[PDB]
Amino acid sequence: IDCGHVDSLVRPCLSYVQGGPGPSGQCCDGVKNLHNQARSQSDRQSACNCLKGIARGIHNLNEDNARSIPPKCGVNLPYTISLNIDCSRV
Repeated sequence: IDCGHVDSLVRPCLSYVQGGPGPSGQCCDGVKNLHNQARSQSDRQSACNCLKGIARGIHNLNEDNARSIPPKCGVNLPYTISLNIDCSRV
C-alpha cells in the first residue's frame, strides 16, 4: 500500500474539511471501507502518510470538520486531514 488507492478514499472527506458543503456519500462508505480493510499496522501507517502529505499543503485546514467526519457518519478513524495523530499504535 504505497498510498495509491487510499488517496482517492480520503480525498472526498477533504471537501468538508476545507469548510464547505460535504464531505460526500463516498467519504463515509469510501473511508469506512479502507478503514475496515486496514487490519494491519501497514494499512494504518500508509493511509496516515496520504492525508499527511495532503494536509501539509492545506493552509486554512479546518480541524472542526476533519474531526467531524468520523463522528457524523460513524466511521471513527484514528486519523484525519490534520497533524494531531501518530498512526503508530492505532
